[PDB]
Amino acid sequence: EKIIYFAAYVITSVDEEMRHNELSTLEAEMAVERKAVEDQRDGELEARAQKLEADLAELEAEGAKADARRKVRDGGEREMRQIRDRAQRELDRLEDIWSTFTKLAPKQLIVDENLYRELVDRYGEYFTGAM
Amino acid sequence: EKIIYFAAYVITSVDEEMRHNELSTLEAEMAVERKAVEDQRDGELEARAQKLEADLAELEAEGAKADARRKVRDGGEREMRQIRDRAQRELDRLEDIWSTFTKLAPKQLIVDENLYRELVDRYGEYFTGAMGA
Repeated sequence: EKIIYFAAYVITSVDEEMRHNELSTLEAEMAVERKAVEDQRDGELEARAQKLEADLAELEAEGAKADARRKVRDGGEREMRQIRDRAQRELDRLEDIWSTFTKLAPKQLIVDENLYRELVDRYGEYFTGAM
Repeated sequence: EKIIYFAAYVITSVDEEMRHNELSTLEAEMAVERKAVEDQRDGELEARAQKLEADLAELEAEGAKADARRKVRDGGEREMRQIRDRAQRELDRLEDIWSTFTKLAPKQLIVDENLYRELVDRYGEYFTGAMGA
C-alpha cells in the first residue's frame, strides 16, 4: 500500500435517521463554535490595529525617521496576517470535522487519528466503526 | 384574479454569483439566529416546569383537594404548550425567509408585504424588485 498511517478506522454504521433528526441542531452548534473563533479573531485584530496606531503615533511624537516607522508598520501587518491565518486554520479544521460528519457513510476509511478522535467526542452516538 | 393581496413585488434580478459566494456565511448566521430562538425556548420550558413542580408541592403542603391540584397541572401544561407553539411560529418564519432567499429567482412574485420587507432588510444587496406589474 502507498497510504501510510498509524491506524485506520473503517465506518460500518451510520444512523442516518437520527443524524437527520438532529442535523439542524448540530449545524447550529457548529456555527456557534465557528463564530466564537471569528469573534476571538476580530477582537485580536482590533486590539493589534490600535497598538499599531499608538506605536506609530509614538514614533511621530519622537520625530523618528521614516525607516523606523516603516518597520513598525510592516511588523504590525505581519502580526495581523498571522492572526487571520491562525484563525483560518482553526476554521478549516472545524469545516473538515463537520464535512466528514455530515457525509459520513459506511465503507469509509478514516486514516487520521486526530480526525477520528474528533468525530467520536463530537458525534460518537451517530456512528460505529472498527480499527 | 382570484389571488388577493395588498401589493406585489416582482423580482427583476438576482445576484447569483454573490449569493453563491456568501451562502455558506449567510447560512451559519441564520442557524445562529435560529438557535437563539431555540435556546430562549428551552430556558423558558425548563424554568416553567420547575415552577409547576414547586406549585404542585405547595398545594400538597396546604393539603388542597385534587380537582384544585389538577387545574394548576393542566394550566401549567397549557402554558408550556404555548411556549413551544410561540417559538415554533418564530422558527417557521425564519425558515420561510431563508428558504425564499435561497430559491429566489427573477420573475418571482412576492405577494406578502412582511415577507418582502424581511427579504429587503436581510438580503437587500442580493436582489432587485419592482412593485409595478
